[PDB]
Amino acid sequence: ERALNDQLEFMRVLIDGTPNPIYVRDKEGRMLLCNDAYLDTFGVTADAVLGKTIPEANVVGDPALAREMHEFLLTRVAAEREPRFEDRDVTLHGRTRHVYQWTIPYGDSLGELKGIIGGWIDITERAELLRKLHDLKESLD
Repeated sequence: ERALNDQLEFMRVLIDGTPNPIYVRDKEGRMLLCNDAYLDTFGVTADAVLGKTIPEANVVGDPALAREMHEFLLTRVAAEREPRFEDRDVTLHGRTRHVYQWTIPYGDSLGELKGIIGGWIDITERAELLRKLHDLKESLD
């Protein structure tokens, strides 16, 4: 019984208590996990994401949520077995952010790939902090 609560406490931290967006997507593209940093970037809840996909091709009607998420995620490569890293600008809610994107594939042993762990870091958010602090101390000089 104690083993379950420790996992629950671990999930509480992983989902409600990690600052950078992180997600887990299976082989077929279904989203298994995403923390609040992921969800709050788009202002949605887990019920709108878990078990659902971010298709590579454009969906009829140009649905906004899938469109916005596609920009932050990385394309689905032909079963890649090595980490990936990219950085780009993404525009959302009238604000353009420089983001550092990453994905790590995983398997159930036996060499069998089952999904990818991924996420991104908002670089602009860090630069804004440094810029605001530098402008502050400078204004005091």
